[PDB]
Amino acid sequence: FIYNINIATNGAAKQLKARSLYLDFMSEYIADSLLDKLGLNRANMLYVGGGHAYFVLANTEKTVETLVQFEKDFNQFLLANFQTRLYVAFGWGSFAAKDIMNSPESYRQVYQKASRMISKKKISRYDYQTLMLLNRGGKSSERECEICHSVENLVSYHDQKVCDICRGLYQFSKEIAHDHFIITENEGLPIGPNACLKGVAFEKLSQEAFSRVYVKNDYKAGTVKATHVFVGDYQCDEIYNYAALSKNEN
RNA sequence: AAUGGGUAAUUAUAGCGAGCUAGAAAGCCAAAG
Ligand SMILES: Nc1ncnc2c1ncn2[C@@H]1O[C@H](COP(=O)(O)OP(=O)(O)NP(=O)(O)O)[C@@H](O)[C@H]1O
Ligand SMILES: [Zn+2]
Repeated sequence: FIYNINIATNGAAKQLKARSLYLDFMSEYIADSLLDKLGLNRANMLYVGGGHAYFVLANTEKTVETLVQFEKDFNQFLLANFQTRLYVAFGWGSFAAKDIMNSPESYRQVYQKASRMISKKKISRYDYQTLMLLNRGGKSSERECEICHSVENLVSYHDQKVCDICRGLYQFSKEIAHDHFIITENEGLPIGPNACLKGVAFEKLSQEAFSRVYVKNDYKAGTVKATHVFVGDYQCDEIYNYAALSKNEN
C-alpha cells in the first residue's frame, strides 16, 4: 500500500510521507480503540510499531469475544474502502506468571503462541458471507482510481480520476505538518468504524469537534489533554532543492 | 730494399616516455499541483 506509488505519480513523496504516516496512525488507533472496547488504556500496550502492537490483556471470555468482534469490525472497515489490501489479524497467547526467571522454555514459548495464531489467521483470511459479498459482481465501471486501481467513489482531483482514500491522502499531505491530529466522524481519511482522521492546528480545536486528539512529538502536556504519539519526521527544504543545495558555498 | 696491399675500433650515447581542463549536462518524466 505504501510503495503503491510508481513512475508518473501526482504526489512526489507527500503521497508517500502522508501514506506511511497514515497507516501508523491506523496502527495507533487500532491499539487505542481496542483498549476501550475493553476497559483498558495505554499501559497495557507493550509496543506499537509498523502495524505490530503487542498487548497484555485478561484471560477471560468477555475479553476474547471482544477481541474477535472488534477484529471483525475493523476488517469490515478495511473491506469497505481498501479491498483486501489491508488485513488486521489478531492473536492471543494465554499465560500465567511465567515471564519470570521451566525457566528457559516458558517465556518466548508463549510469546510465540500469539504469532502462530496470527500466521494461522493471516493465511485463512475471510469467511463465507464476507467473500460471497466480495465477488458478487454488479458493477458497470468505466474508470478507476489510477493510483490503487480501485473503483468506488471516483473524483477528479487535479483532473485525474482518483478515489476516496487517495484524495484524503492529498488532503492529509496538506495537513501533515501540524502537531495535532484529531479523530472526527466525517472529515478526512477514515481510520475505523465511524472514525475518521483530520489534521488540525492548535487553536482550531475549539472550531472542530472531535473525540480523541493525538499530538505528535511533544513531551509537554499541552492544553488538549491528548495522546502523545512520536513519529520521526524532518524537512529541511522541499525535495527538488536537495540537488541544488548539494553544492558548497563555492 | 723495393713490389703488393690496408688493417683494427666506434654504428649512436644520456634524457624526457606525456602533462593540464572537461568526466556528461539540458529536456520529456518528475516537479510546479
Ligand atoms: N507506516 C509505515 N510507513 C513506512 N514503513 C512502514 C510502516 N509500517 C511498517 N513499515 C515497514 O514495513 C515493515 C514490515 O513490512 P510488512 O511486510 O508489511 O510486515 P507485515 O506487517 O507483517 N505485512 P506482511 O509482510 O504482509 O505480513 C516494517 O519493518 C517497517 O520497516
Ligand atoms: Zn486510490
